[PDB]
Amino acid sequence: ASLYEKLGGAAAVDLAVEKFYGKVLADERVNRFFVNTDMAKQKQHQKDFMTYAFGGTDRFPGRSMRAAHQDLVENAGLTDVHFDAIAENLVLTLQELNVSQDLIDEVVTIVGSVQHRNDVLNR
Ligand code: HEB
Repeated sequence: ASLYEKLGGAAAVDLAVEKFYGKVLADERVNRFFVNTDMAKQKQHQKDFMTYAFGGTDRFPGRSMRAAHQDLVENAGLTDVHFDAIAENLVLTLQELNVSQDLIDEVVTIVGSVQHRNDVLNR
């Protein structure tokens, strides 16, 4: 049930991620947050993020997730419209790989979790 088991190829991950990353770069809006973090650790984010999309609940007992994201709401004025932004980009990513909509619809559900979202706003 590992990521590799889903794609069945390592490189597939390099490109899959590279595609998203390249897109996240164009959006200088969300980049405002990646100002403190370096470009090195940044990529790692798009990796663990693009993973949780496929329901990679391997290990995510929150707790730290909140605090980690909390440091943001402290300095950066994070909001909801922000989550919908990065979330959309992902949708356009799967559209480039020529993937049916029905399949892309389920993906939205996974990330459409109310909890994960509530964690961002920290409440
Ligand atoms: C929603 C799918 C989502 C998840 C699951 C997620 C997960 C992480 C994890 C595991 C880290 C690493 C924490 C650590 O290693 O200590 C992480 C770091 C950061 N994240 Fe996110 N994140 C999710 C969603 C978002 C959204 C939306 C963000 C805002 C654009 C966002 C930001 C960040 C940032 C800035 C970091 C780096 C924190 C740091 O330690 O420097 N994440 N995220």
